[PDB]
Amino acid sequence: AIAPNTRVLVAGYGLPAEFCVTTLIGMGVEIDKIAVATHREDNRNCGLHSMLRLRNIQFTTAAANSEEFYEFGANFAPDMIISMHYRSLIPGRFLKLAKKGSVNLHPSLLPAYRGTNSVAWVIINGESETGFSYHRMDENFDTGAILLQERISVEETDTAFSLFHRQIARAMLRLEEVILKLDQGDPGFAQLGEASYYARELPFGGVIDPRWSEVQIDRFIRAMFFPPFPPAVLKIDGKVYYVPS
Amino acid sequence: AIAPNTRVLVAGYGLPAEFCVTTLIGMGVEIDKIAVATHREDNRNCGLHSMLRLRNIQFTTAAANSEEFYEFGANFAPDMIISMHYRSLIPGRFLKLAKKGSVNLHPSLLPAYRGTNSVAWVIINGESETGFSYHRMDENFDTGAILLQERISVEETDTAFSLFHRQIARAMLRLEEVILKLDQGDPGFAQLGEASYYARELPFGGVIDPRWSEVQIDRFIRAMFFPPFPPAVLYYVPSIDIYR
Ligand SMILES: Nc1nc2c(ncn2[C@@H]2O[C@H](CO)[C@@H](O)[C@H]2O)c(=O)[nH]1
Ligand SMILES: C[C@@H]1CNc2nc(N)[nH]c(=O)c2N1
Ligand SMILES: C[C@@H]1CNc2nc(N)[nH]c(=O)c2N1
Ligand SMILES: [Cl-]
Repeated sequence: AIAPNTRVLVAGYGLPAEFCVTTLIGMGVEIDKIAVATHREDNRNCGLHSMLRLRNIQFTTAAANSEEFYEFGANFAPDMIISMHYRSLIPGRFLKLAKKGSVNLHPSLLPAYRGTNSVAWVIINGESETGFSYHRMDENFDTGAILLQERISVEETDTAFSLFHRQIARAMLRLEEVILKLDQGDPGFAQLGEASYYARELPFGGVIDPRWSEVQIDRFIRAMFFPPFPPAVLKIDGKVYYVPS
Repeated sequence: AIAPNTRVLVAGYGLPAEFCVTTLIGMGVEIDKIAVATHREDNRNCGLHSMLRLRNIQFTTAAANSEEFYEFGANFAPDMIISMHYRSLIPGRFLKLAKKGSVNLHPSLLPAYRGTNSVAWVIINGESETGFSYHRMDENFDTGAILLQERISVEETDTAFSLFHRQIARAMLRLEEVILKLDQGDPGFAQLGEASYYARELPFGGVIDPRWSEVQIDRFIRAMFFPPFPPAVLYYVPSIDIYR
């Protein structure tokens, strides 16, 4: 069991954050010992936002770099911070508020696929294996010590869509164990191997390079499939076509 | 892996439904092979509705006993139906649409704690263990064949609140397995054991009887604890700590 009176601050967004809050409640963390930092109510965040209002869990939507956010953290005085698809870089001083530190879920086997769009890139690059990494947060993205990783096979029929959702689902299986590792002061291990990096931008601006091989085009089309967003674009005779995927 | 082109209708509500759709998408079920029947958008169902809108997943909020609900299922032609906290009785003729049948998640070890508010009665009644049952649905609530059960210990500090949430979390962790049972035509097993049934309201209109033992009082307090609902009353008593 988690230490009694453990104070947990969840920074997050959407279903993973809703699930994390559910998990914490299920672990017996009291409502007054849960706080959430999230973003302004969205499509993807209606679930979380309504849950927080309904249960009277304190929350902020202040920007991560704002004073209000820092005060929210400070007044709460978390023991631990759990980032569950929180979009923004969390300032180091906010992290320092939690003397048991923090954990964040990243959908790659770090230090591979640092950056964003990790699911799309894994597919673009023809990986047959990827995974997720619950890792302590340091002041930069994607760099902190690994608390838990798990491998996820990439199938030749996976899309960014299917892999993204499997990533979430599979990662949720491990969440309770991760919270316990935090609870118990598991230092985790410094990330190992060579880091790869991918830019915030949509891969190749969503545009198929005609010089790619068919295998690379197939991968890219899959990597680009993510309803409701536009699919991969093919330009022909100066004109845009969305692929059927 | 789930059979290609399997068509899945999720009848559900709130996070368990959202998690189910997420699980399906991860399993490679395409959006046009998912349909959702749910209830209106509300404070416990907006996450699901937002997902359905964002991903353009076809859905209905028609009442379970309505022609519109039936026509939604018939049009979609599910292979399987997954009920994830769907409140209402799904009519037999709707279940009949899915050749691979259905499963529903019920937060007890069926046939114990049929009915509603199972988590609160589990605590009131002093159970030391409970669990969840993924069971095929027949025409009645809570009576169909068991596909999967998992036991959950009920701790001395558990409240209706914590147990309700742990039920969901733990049950979600078995969902993928259950969907694959459905896919594979696992017949499950006929329910066996001591049936019980509890409905709706906890007794005593939330009122602590000082004749009860401290063990009874503590259980009642914990069973009544479920933000944002009022707690047990003696004046409002949200913990035994406060009670003493
Ligand atoms: N995880 C991760 N996210 C990033 C990185 N760079 C940018 N982002 C995300 O995309 C936004 C940049 O506009 C940030 O707020 C992050 O949400 C990175 O290196 N790692
Ligand atoms: C994805 C998350 C969100 N924000 C983070 N903030 C810091 N500081 N460090 C991080 O690693 C992360 N990753
Ligand atoms: C809880 C769920 C919701 N609806 C059901 N409908 C039928 N027919 N059979 C059922 O068992 C159930 N249980
Ligand atoms: Cl039970």
